[PDB]
Amino acid sequence: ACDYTCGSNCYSSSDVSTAQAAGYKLHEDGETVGSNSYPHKYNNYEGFDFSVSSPYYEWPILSSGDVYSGGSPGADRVVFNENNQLAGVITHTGASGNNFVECT
Ligand code: VO4
Ligand SMILES: [Ca+2]
Repeated sequence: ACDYTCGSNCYSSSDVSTAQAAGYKLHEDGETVGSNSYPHKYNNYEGFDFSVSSPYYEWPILSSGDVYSGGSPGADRVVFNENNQLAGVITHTGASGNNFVECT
């Protein structure tokens, strides 16, 4: 079973934990990877009920389970805050333009 499912992608809590740890360390190092510079700030304009406070940052989580290192970031993302607290898992899948929907 999947702890989070984004579209057709299934993630376990260990997949989320692994991806967040890598995104958080680049954020502490003031480093980014990929053409779209991840991790980068996330603005909650869609109003997702996250129980952890802002600011928020997004980093790609890959269906392969590999940690993102550059190349195509896919559609899904882990969102974490300044305190390295997980806020949610969201995706561009099934959302228009560059809007997001939450993974379930
Ligand atoms: O870098 V994205 O916000 O377009 O997921
Ligand atoms: Ca996995």
